[PDB]
Amino acid sequence: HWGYGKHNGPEHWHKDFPIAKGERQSPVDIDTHTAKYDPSLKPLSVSYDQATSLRILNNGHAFNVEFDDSQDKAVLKGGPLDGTYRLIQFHFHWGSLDGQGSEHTVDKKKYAAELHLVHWNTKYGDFGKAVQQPDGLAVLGIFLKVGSAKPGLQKVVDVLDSIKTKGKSADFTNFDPRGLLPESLDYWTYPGSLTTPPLLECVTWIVLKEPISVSSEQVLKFRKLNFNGEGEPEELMVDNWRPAQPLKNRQIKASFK
Ligand SMILES: CC(C)C(=O)Nc1nnc(S(N)(=O)=O)s1
Ligand SMILES: CC(C)C(=O)Nc1nnc(S(N)(=O)=O)s1
Ligand SMILES: [Zn+2]
Repeated sequence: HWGYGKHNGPEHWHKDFPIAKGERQSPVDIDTHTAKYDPSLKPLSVSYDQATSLRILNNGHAFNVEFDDSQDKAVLKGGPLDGTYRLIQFHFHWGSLDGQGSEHTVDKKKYAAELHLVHWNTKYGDFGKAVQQPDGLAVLGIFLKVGSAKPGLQKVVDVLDSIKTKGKSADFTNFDPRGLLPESLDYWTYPGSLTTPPLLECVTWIVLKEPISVSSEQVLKFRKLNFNGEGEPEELMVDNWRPAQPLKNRQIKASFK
């Protein structure tokens, strides 16, 4: 089964998921000088005030904070998007060391981690149908650098001890994802894919320019999670990131000059 190890990591995924070598794969390097400002791009509309978190799950690849997506409670609109995209979950990708961990890079720079807030286009009714469509998902990507603590992340950090191993979940209600955003909503956007199998080419990527700061202690706690299930040899959940993929016939657009 796919993972992030030497024998099942990103270089192997194409054997089970040939789209891994497709025309709109993610992540990519964001070459800031080549991205073009698009004055027709609208400000992002992030409406998370009514978000209803439910649960946090270690799925053996990352941890997912899941939301009630049975109504328009937490939605992403505007920016490059047509229509309304409902928040379903967020998760992170992170490194074994502070110098790596992000999936997208900025002028080849790797951040310590990257947050993905996953949303699906409500015109397709459910996430499973949305992933079959070229405009099915909008993923809001936010870089993490190590510095000051992010207070809004701490409730996530503190529950990780209860979901150490693959398949463990915990109740995770009343978490406000607004506490994970940076000040600015300036962004880059391009058409891409899920960065994990099945690697479907269904994502409008919206990557914020401003990283959030998290403390070394916060990211250290991410690195104490396990890829393995309970009672199996311990494999630290680190370096669960896919490297940058060829941009191919795509232009990255910037919302800002
Ligand atoms: C892309 C594929 C493997 C996939 O993940 N499909 C899902 N369909 N519903 C989901 S759920 N429980 O988050 O709402 S995931
Ligand atoms: C579980 C389901 C709802 C889901 O969200 N699946 C994703 N698989 N890769 C994603 S990513 N790293 O491109 O944001 S999200
Ligand atoms: Zn992700």
